[PDB]
Amino acid sequence: STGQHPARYPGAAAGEPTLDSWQEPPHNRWAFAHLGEMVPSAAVSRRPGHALARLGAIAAQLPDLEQRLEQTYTDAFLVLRGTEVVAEYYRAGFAPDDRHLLMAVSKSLCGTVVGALVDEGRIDPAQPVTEYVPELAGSVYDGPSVLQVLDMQISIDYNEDYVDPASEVQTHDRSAGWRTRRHGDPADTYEFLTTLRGDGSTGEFQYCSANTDVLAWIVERVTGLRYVEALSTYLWAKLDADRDATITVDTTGFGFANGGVSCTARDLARVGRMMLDGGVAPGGRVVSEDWVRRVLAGGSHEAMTDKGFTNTFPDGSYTRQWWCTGNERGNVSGIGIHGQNLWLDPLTDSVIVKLSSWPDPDTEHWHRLQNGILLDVSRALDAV
Amino acid sequence: STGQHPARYPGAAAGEPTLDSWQEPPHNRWAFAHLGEMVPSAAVSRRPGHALARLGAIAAQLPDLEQRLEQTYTDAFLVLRGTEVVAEYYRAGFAPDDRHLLMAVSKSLCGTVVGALVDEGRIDPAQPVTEYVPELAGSVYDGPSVLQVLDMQISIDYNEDYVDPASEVQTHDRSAGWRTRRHGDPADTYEFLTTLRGDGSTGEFQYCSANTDVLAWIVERVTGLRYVEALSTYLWAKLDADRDATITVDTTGFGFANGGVSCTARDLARVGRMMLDGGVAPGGRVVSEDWVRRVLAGGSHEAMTDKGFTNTFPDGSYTRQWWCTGNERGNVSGIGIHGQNLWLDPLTDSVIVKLSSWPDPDTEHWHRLQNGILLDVSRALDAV
Ligand SMILES: NCCCCCC(=O)O
Ligand SMILES: NCCCCCC(=O)O
Ligand code: NA
Ligand code: NA
Repeated sequence: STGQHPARYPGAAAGEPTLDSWQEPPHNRWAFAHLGEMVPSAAVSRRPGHALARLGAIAAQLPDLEQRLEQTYTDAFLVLRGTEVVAEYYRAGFAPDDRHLLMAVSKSLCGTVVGALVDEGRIDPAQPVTEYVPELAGSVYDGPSVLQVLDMQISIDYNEDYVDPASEVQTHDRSAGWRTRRHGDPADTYEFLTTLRGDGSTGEFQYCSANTDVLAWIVERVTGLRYVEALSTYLWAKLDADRDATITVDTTGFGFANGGVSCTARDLARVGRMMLDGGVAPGGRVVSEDWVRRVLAGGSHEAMTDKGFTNTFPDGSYTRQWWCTGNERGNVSGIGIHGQNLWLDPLTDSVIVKLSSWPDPDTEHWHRLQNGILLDVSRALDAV
Repeated sequence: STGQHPARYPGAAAGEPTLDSWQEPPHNRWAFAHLGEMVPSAAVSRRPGHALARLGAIAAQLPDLEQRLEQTYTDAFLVLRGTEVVAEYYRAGFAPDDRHLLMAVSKSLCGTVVGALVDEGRIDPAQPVTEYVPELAGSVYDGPSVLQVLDMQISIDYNEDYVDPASEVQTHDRSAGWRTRRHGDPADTYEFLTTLRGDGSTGEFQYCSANTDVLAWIVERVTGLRYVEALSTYLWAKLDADRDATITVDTTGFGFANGGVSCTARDLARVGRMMLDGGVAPGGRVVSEDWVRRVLAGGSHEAMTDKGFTNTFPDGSYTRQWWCTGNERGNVSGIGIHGQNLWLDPLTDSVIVKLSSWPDPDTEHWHRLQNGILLDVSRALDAV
């Protein structure tokens, strides 16, 4: 029993519709207008072959930039300095307005939605997760605070080894529809989360994608809105974005908050712009000045024991779904496997978006190359 | 063995990627930019409750029109007289730019793509299906001509009883991903089509959705393009449409040509405009003047023995994926279950689009009400 969840549509029964009932009334009225949410679908282009490189000024400072982008399997790259796009790159086959999977950069967007609700006083990070999701009692989420979920400081028996077929990460994917279901798997993401356990210890950073989905669940319970709608209402609809974003959903219509969002590079940059603007977007304030300040300030350094991060960023940390480098530039970034970054460079009031498709999800090699590019581009923006 | 099929992406192996391999290289580069084709996904609106009724002039002639539209579960309704939108209606909850499933109206779009290839001489309707799809040898499609598929004049052991769980129509849905798979089901739509049989007779009309998917298969073999791309290249991209259309795809990426297309009402009207313009669209000629003339002329009346159609349209017929009323106005229409119509009224140079969600897929009751509305609106457009 996972309790009350936002109906797929007004008046919809729990879990309706399913792949086998969407053609039946009363579900069909909603389904006929949102079939992509039920069945895999392709776009039939309204528009009738080569990479687009417009690395503007930074090109002079970084002559081999395009080659470096190709070497890191770059699909879309965009640099926003202030309110101006000063550099752009799109691989052959990927249009400037095409959307790209954000993977874990999605987490930073979810944390933003949580921050908005904290500002409204609908969520108190000091409160235990169970204050909002009682059904998580008896699980590893029984005891920890919402802030500990936000900062990922909960010890959990969860193997985030993507390529490993036995890990909890694969089960998470199967429960959400990212992979084929196996007999006995949890029915949906909510159920999967309730199966998680840990030794009860907290305080130390442990990257776990389940944490973000718990945040999305909390968002749904406090607002009564499907996470998909909450993500739009509290964030996307206030960005004056060029295109809607998309998010994969499981069989109940629950969005894969931890990593299923897709959007254009230019629109993702609008999220960064909002962060550098103290939490304000064209459509209104998204989060408070305080929330943004706390994100830029970083999390507890002592909690950050991930050498995969500290080897490059010794004074790094993590807080509210954002990775904080703690470097001399105060860089903070949303990160997603296979090379996704929503990189903030407050010094130059710039945002760097890099959406890629490395063959591997996470290796020292790829991160070394990628971070080298992000840091070089950031420095190229400094006054000289 | 169903032979060669267009790769999901350049260089992709047969059937790749699958739900279990899209995160792996080299598939991920394509998948990260088209995840909706692999996993059900929802739109995250970039925009921040009541029906919109703008029945313009025809309102005076049809005072109870809005109520009649509500009674027929109308989601979107649009009347294009010449090049001008003279009447519009959208139910509460459905925006003017929202897309709606077309069901079998999709068939008329597929027939249009076939017509384009006939004009190019890449398809000869007189040729047997096996001339283009040899793998269909041994099936009910071994012997009939492409034109017989176009006109649906092939006797097939296929129960098109949607609500019936044992029918071939349900198996068709499961093979394409519209319903949950059962153990033993064909792997994809191509395989399903090869399992179809019949007594060998032809000449009499038999509405069968499998026919359209065979047409789409032929389209792929003659062009080398995924049907999804062919639908864009030969039709959608030439309409100067406001939005892309979408089409559900099966596990191989094959579009559900017989009924999985979704688009806005205004854009669907552009297809009708093209038909009334002799086959020409803003982006170029879609089909020949001759093809359009043949569609408007109708098919063999003797072949049309469907009382569900002839009771209302005694001189009606069917040809090239279009229903021809044979009425005094020469009305022709694309039709899809649950109330979808792309209705052509050549007399007034008008197109009527009605996208609905009747609780039932097909009953005399709903068709009586729906046709009454389409005919009344058509007559309201006559000069007086
Ligand atoms: N389990 C699917 C991948 C989720 C995203 C994880 C990440 O980007 O770190
Ligand atoms: N088997 C799914 C429905 C296909 C559309 C059929 C029709 O609209 O006539
Ligand atoms: Na806040
Ligand atoms: Na033609």
